[PDB]
Amino acid sequence: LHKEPATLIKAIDGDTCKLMYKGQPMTFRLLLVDTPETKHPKKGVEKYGPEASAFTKKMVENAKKIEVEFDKGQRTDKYGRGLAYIYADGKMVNEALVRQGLAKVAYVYKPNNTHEQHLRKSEAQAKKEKLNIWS
Ligand SMILES: Cc1cn([C@H]2C[C@H](OP(=O)(O)O)[C@@H](COP(=O)(O)O)O2)c(=O)[nH]c1=O
Ligand SMILES: [Ca+2]
Repeated sequence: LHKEPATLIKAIDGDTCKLMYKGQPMTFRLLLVDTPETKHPKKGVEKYGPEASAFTKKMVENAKKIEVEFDKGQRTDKYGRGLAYIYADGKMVNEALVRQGLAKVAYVYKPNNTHEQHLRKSEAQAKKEKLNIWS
């Protein structure tokens, strides 16, 4: 895996954002995780959804540097969203959210799962501490 620079364009929710990547604006969806819905009517505003959005927004807007790290499989999902691990000043947003109990490890599709065990150990810790989603 290799990290590449990106420039924040707009934070959308806990797990989706818009970034300028390789010269063009693209919406990215965080790999291996799922923050609660705050948009789609079929799910409604789920608990911790607004919390997850806020955590992400703060984290990416206050960063000096943002980097995207694609995994080894497909780089986009069916909606044309970039699939990656996003780092804010060297800290992985995907893991950060899981650690706070603001996201669950989900959508584990091989071979896009390099950081699965890392994120899982952080989720176990959040559960163990009964944080947010786990309370
Ligand atoms: C994170 C991720 C999401 N997705 C898909 C699965 C879901 O499709 P469906 O929309 O058919 O359920 C949707 C979940 O994203 P959201 O959490 O943004 O909804 O995006 C992938 O294709 N691969 C992934 O790695
Ligand atoms: Ca989501």
